[PDB]
Amino acid sequence: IKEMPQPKTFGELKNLPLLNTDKPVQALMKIADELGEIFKFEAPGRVTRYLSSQRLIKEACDESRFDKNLSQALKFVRDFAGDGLFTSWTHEKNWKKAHNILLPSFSQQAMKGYHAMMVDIAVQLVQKWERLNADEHIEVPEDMTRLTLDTIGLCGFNYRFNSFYRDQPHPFITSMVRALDEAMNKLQRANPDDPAYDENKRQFQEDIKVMNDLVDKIIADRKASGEQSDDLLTHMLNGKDPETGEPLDDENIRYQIITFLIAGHETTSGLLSFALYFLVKNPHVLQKAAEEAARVLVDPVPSYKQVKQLKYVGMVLNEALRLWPTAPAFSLYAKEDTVLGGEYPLEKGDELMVLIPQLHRDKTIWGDDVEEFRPERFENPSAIPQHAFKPFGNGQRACPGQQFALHEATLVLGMMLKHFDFEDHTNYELDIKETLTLKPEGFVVKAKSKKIPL
Ligand code: MNH
Ligand SMILES: CCCCCCCCCCCCCCCC(=O)N[C@@H](Cc1ccccc1)C(=O)O
Repeated sequence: IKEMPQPKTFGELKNLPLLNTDKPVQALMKIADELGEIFKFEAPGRVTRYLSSQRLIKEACDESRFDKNLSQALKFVRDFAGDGLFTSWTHEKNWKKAHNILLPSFSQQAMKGYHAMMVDIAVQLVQKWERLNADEHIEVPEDMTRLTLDTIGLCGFNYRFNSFYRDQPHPFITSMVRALDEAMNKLQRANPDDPAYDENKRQFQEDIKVMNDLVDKIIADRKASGEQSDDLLTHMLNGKDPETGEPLDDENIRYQIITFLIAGHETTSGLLSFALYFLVKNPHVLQKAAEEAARVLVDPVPSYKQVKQLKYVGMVLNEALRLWPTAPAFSLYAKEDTVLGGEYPLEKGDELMVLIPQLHRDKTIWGDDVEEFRPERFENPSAIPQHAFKPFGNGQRACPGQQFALHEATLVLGMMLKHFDFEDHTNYELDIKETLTLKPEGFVVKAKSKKIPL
């Protein structure tokens, strides 16, 4: 029975000032690198434990022993995302009800239905880039966010955000990004009700009104047409949970729309951003992915079947998620008193944080080359131990949009590599921006068209 390490303390504030930063996950990664596979983190009237090893995370992922906890982060997001699927407790009635109602939105028949809509946004991306003038660059995260928001708007809610008709971000994006920012900046706050934050509170309320105003328009736009387009919104409004036999109420649908708009695009945006960063910094890997794109995508328009054939683009995406899982943490609580790792006594209700990027750098699982971008690690998926790769969370609270996100990413990266040569013309220094989620900031490239018609 061993005692956990703890990082430096600041008296009465304990460990809290260590999150006094705009890059908390990255600061916690540096702490995990010092203290190893587990550490205690204390704030006034709080303790959590940060897990970094596959040895401890495969236990934490035992659904008989631990359930999804809401971090302070998710508890702050809940102020706008409510009891939607991401910010609900497993024991709230609306969790299982929604989960039951909304999973058929992710059947293979639904995916084949979304494909054509994904191609619609992807073509708008290729055309934007084909239409640039000589020596104009691409703002990569800004453009990936144009695609991913448009794609979830169209696929989920048959709503066009028309992001590629704006040179500024969609107002929804500006309000979402600053909501997630305030959620993150609250974490570090010793004195949250200090009137020096009275502004932040009013800006947070304003940002929630924007997000709800757009929800009103999505719902009005559908109750007008009355479609039943076999999409996410159809099930939200018309699906009965087979357990309770009940449909979702109006208040829960609103939270589900907020939830699917944010979770349905932001992290896929980061994935494509990171995937393109690694490709330009690793030209052998870029060329192998570009060769696959050119050989497989023989038609002006990618087919569902042809996206399924892009194994190497898939491996690029998994490898990008290994190094920078874009939802970089999930929280758990002990269902009962139990012993973690035959070493760490935990009391019932005790919080765990899974530090996904440290997990993904566990040298006892991945070998001593953990920092290198080597998609070939994923050629043979069986060789990856249970619970080593967790970018999509765990068990029944795992990502329901996992196949959607990677189908989108694979389609769009395939089309990107097919149609352009990329140049890291600034020699970009990775700068990872944290809004709870992760994304490269200031990442720009030049794309020389290969002139392949569309
Ligand atoms: C890459 C893209 C991408 C990543 C890295 C991703 C990562 C995650 C992680 C991690 C969790 C678990 C969080 C936790 O607290 O345990 C999760 C839960 C979720 N995510 Mn997905 N997320 C998507 C794409 C992803 N999600 C897409 C696409 C959608 C929707 C179409 C989506 C909607 C969800 C929802 C809803 C949940 C909540 C599931 C539940 O608890 O029932 N998402
Ligand atoms: C529908 C809405 C989708 C939003 C998705 C955003 C969530 C995805 C990742 C969240 C991971 C953030 C990690 C935050 C840093 C952290 O570990 N915070 C922890 C630790 C903490 C301890 C004491 C005081 C404050 C905080 C936390 O929030 O509890």
